[PDB]
Amino acid sequence: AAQTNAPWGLARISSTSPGTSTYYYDESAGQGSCVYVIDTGIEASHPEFEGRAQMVKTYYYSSRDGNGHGTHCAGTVGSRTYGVAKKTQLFGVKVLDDNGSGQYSTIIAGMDFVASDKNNRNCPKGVVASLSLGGGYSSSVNSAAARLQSSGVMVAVAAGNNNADARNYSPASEPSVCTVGASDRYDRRSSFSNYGSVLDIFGPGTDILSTWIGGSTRSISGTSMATPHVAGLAAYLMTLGKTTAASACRYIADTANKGDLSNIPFGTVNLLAYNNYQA
Ligand SMILES: [Ca+2]
Repeated sequence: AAQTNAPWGLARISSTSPGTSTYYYDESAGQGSCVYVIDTGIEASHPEFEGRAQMVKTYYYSSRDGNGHGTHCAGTVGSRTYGVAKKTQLFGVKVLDDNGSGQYSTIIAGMDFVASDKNNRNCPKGVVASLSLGGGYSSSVNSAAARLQSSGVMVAVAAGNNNADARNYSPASEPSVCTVGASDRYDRRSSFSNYGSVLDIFGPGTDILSTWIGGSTRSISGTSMATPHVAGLAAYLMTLGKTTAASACRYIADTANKGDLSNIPFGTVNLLAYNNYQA
């Protein structure tokens, strides 16, 4: 399948070269997979989700996304227009308040929630969790992300936006999960992206168009925006039978575009997520 005039980031993950605007993908489109978006919530009534999104948990007085961030991330995973895996099921877990903040104890609770909750959902092709959030190093936060991965969920996490070594941020620094940095439309590392030996992969993160609250759309930037590209890609590849939750991060790195990014510090991987789709 081909979607013309796609957002650049979707075009980039199905291309060997920058500078194109069509997204090419298998029509299966992540059907039968599930992606948890652990964030500020998801505006499930947004037409772009077509009834495929629902809120399953909140730790606040409401399950609604009063911020936008979670809706944007969810859109990049699985909206009709802006999403990687256009037929995936999206589940929202609201661990961040409407200011975008959350205590680590709540975040941990949300990750353990997903490890259990997947047993209540029909996801025959596999389960992914997308975590566009982080803060200073915490062994307890890393441990929770490791447990979620161990339970059979592909965990994708944002590297962080401090232009620093991700070793000092959590859950970015947990080795067993898939830590995602950000690139721009000219194949440069995004100027804010964290880096370091703990990164596994890069995805599009600068000027990413996706869904927003109030039934709207907007373009924003961050490792938060790269992460759902990789989460969506994992769901898409799992549906195709190419990989599993345990091995999807390694499979994505193995099949990535290699050596095409600039401003990659020495010791950081030069790997850009790629779907390897040949029509
Ligand atoms: Ca890793």
